[PDB]
Amino acid sequence: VVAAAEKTKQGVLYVGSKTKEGVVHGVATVAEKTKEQVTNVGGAVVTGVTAVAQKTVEGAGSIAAATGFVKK
Amino acid sequence: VVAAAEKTKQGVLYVGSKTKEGVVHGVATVAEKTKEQVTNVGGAVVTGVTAVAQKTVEGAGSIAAATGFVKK
Amino acid sequence: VVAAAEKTKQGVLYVGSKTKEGVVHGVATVAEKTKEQVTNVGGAVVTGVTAVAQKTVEGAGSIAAATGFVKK
Amino acid sequence: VVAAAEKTKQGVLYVGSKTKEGVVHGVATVAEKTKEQVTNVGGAVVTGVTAVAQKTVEGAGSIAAATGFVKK
Amino acid sequence: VVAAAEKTKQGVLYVGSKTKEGVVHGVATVAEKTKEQVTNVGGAVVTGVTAVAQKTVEGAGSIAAATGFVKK
Amino acid sequence: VVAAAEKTKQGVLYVGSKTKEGVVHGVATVAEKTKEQVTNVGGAVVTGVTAVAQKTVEGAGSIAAATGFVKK
Amino acid sequence: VVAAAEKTKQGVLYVGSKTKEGVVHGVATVAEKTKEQVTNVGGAVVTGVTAVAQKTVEGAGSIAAATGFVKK
Amino acid sequence: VVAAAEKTKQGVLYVGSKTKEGVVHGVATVAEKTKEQVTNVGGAVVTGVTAVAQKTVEGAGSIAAATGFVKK
Amino acid sequence: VVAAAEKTKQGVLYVGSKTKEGVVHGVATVAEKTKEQVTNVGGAVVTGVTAVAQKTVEGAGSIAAATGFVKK
Amino acid sequence: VVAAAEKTKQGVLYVGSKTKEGVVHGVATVAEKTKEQVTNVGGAVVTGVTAVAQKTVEGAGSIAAATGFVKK
Amino acid sequence: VVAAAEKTKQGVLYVGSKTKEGVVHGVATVAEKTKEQVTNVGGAVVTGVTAVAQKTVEGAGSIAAATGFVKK
Amino acid sequence: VVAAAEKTKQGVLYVGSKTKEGVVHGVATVAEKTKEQVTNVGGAVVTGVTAVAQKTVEGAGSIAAATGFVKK
Repeated sequence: VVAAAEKTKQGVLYVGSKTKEGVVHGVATVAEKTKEQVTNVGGAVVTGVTAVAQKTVEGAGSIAAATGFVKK
Repeated sequence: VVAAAEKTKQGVLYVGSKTKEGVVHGVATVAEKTKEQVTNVGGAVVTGVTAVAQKTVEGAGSIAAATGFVKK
Repeated sequence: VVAAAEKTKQGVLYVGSKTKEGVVHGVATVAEKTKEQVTNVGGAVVTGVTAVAQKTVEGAGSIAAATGFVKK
Repeated sequence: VVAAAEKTKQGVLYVGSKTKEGVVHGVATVAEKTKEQVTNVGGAVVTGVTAVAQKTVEGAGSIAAATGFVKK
Repeated sequence: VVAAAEKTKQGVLYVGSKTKEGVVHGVATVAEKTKEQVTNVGGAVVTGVTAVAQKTVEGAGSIAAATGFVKK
Repeated sequence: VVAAAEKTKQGVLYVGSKTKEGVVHGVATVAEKTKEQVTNVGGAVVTGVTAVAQKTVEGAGSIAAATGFVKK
Repeated sequence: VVAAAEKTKQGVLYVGSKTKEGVVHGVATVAEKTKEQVTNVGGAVVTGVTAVAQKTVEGAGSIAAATGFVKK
Repeated sequence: VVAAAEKTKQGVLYVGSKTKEGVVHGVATVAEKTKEQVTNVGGAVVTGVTAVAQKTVEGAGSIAAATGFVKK
Repeated sequence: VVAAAEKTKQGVLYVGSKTKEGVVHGVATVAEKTKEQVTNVGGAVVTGVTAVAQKTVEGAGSIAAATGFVKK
Repeated sequence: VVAAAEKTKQGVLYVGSKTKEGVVHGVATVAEKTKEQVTNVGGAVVTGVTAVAQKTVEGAGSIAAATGFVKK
Repeated sequence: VVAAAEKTKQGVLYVGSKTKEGVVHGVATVAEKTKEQVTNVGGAVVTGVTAVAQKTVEGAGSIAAATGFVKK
Repeated sequence: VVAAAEKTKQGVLYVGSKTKEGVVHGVATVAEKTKEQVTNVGGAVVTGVTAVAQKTVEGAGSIAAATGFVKK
């Protein structure tokens, strides 16, 4: 799990939201009469009513994520 | 799982949303009378009513993600 | 889990949200009559009604995250 | 879990939120008649009604996070 | 868990929030008739009604966090 | 858990919040008829109605945090 | 206009309404660029979303109404 | 306009309304650029979302109403 | 305009209303650029969201109303 | 305008209202750039969100009302 | 305008209101740039959020009202 | 304008109101740039949030009201 990024050197961004009674569920784990529940989050969970990402990377940007699940 | 990115050097973006009673579910795991539940998230879960991504990468951008599930 | 980033050198960003009765749930783990519950968070959970990320990376930016689950 | 970042050298950002009765839940772990509950947080949980991140990284920025769960 | 950052050398940021009856829960662990509850926090929990982070890193900034859970 | 940061050398930031009846809970651990409860905090819990962080790092800034939980 | 009523002496009533977005207009007079408008009401205007009249008359009941319009 | 009523002597009433966003207009007079507007009400205008009249008359009841409009 | 009522002698009433965002207008007179406006009310204007009249008359009851409009 | 009422001698009433954001206008006279406005009220204007009239008349009850409008 | 009432001789009343943000206007006269405004009230204006009238008349009750408007 | 009432001889009343942010206007006269404004009140104006009238008349009760408006 190797990530790399390098940058060498030698307008209008409009979002308009007009909602009414907005119900958002990002990650849900619902049950009844269980014995074991695991919610293993290792990435990126973004939840919103107006979820906006503008100009996220303009240079060197790297993300390295790793998640495991071993029960044996 | 290797990711790499390199950049070497030598307008109007409009989103318009007008909703009413918006119900959003990104990732759901619903059950009843279970014994084991796993919600292994290792990537990228984006949930919204107005989910906008403008000009995400304009330089060097890399994402490396790995997820496993071993039970034996 | 190795992340690296290097940068060497030698407008209007508008978000408009007008909501009413917004209910947001980022990560939920609901059950009834369980024996063991684990909520292992090791990434990045962003929750909002107006979740905005503008110009996040403009230099050298790296994120390295690792999460495990061993039960044996 | 190694993160590195180096930077060597030789506009209007508007967010507008006008909500009414906003209920936000970032991370929830609800149960009934359990025996063991673990809420292991090791990343970054951001919760808000107006969650804004503007110009987060403009220099050298690195984040290294690690979380484990061993039960044997 | 090693993080490093180095920087060598040789506008308007507006957030506007106008809410009414905002209820925010960052991290919650609710149960009934339990035997053991652990809330292990080792990252960064940010909770607010107007949670704003402007110009967080403009120099050398590193964060190294580690959290464990061993029960045997 | 090693963090390092070095920096060598040789606008308007507006946040406006106008809320009414804001209820915020950062970290909560609620139960009933338990035997052992642990709230191990070792990172950074920020809670507010108007939680603002402006120009946090402009020099050399490092944070190293470690938290454990061993029960055997 | 003479009304008379005399009375000499010697169960389940269920109404169930379950609507959604009901718009009712009983009596309307809409115009543009007039010289004279008259709304002479002299009877009985009943307007509702659930307009129910149960067991209105069980004794002596009389209604006498007269309405005129003379312009010459 | 004569009304008379005489009475000489010698169960379950259920109304159930469950609406949502109900807009009611009983009597309206809407115009633009007039010279004279008259709203002569002389009867009975009942306006509601749940307009219920149960067991209105069980004895002697009379109503006499008269309304005129002379302009010459 | 004569009304008379005489009475000589010798259960469950349920109304249930559960609305949401109810807008009621009983009598309205809306205009623009007039010379004379008259709102002559001489009867009975009942306006409500839950307008209920139960067991209004059980004895001797009479109502006499007269309304005029002379302009010449 | 003569009203008379004479009476000679020789249960559960339930109203339940559960609303939210109720806006009521009984009698309105809205205009712009007039020369004369008259609001002659001479009857009975009842305005409410929960307007209930239970057992109004059980004896001798009479109402006599007269309203005029002469302009010449 | 003569009213008379004579009476010669020889249960549970429940109203339940549970509202939220109730705005009530009984009698209104709104204008702009007039020459004369008259609000002649001579009857009975009842305005409320919970306007209840229980057992109003159980004996001899009479109401006589007269209202004039002469301009010549 | 003559009113008379004579009476010759030879339970639970519950009102429950639970509101929040109640705004009530009984009689209003709003304008701008006039020459004469008259608010002639001669009847009965009852304004409240919980306006309750229980057992108003149980004996001899009479009300006589007269209101004039002469301008010539």
